[PDB]
Amino acid sequence: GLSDGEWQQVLNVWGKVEADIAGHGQEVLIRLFTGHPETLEKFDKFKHLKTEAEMKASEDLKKHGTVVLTALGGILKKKGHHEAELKPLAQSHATKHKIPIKYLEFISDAIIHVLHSKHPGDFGADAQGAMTKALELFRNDIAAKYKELGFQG
Ligand code: HEM
Repeated sequence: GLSDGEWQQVLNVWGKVEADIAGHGQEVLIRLFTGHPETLEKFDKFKHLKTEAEMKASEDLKKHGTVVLTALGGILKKKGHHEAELKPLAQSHATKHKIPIKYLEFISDAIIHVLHSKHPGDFGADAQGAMTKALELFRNDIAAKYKELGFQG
């Protein structure tokens, strides 16, 4: 669905995320977890964390922050030819972590909140359009693999 024009857009904005990955990673997860509290319970690793504060204090959260965004960057760099790297993830997210497609919706809303918050004024209408689009693409493909595996429908 995306044009090069757009992918350029997508990879420029990713350059902001890369300057401080554990930084963007931490806030993504915190925003996910606070706005959507039910999501925290899918992690036996973070479930203990009631407060936000307590969350921001967590190096383990930060370290996950970095894994999550290191994996997406990888997909994103691939400009849609990502069957190779998304196959593994759709699998583990479906059958083992048992993460509903709607929680991937949420973190996608989260990546966008976080970029405005942290980049107030240099993440324009075009880049937001492009960022939205590659995150939907990521999502539509997991969705295809969830259907297959017959997980939630
Ligand atoms: C932006 C999309 C996401 C990416 C790229 C991603 C990436 C990853 C990676 C690479 C791992 C470890 C490798 C594996 O176990 O497959 C993982 C583990 C996990 N994911 Fe995700 N994730 C994403 C979204 C989510 C969401 C939205 C949830 C649920 C609310 C979730 C739940 C989990 C859990 C519970 C683990 C296991 C961590 C542990 O126990 O060490 N993931 N994630």
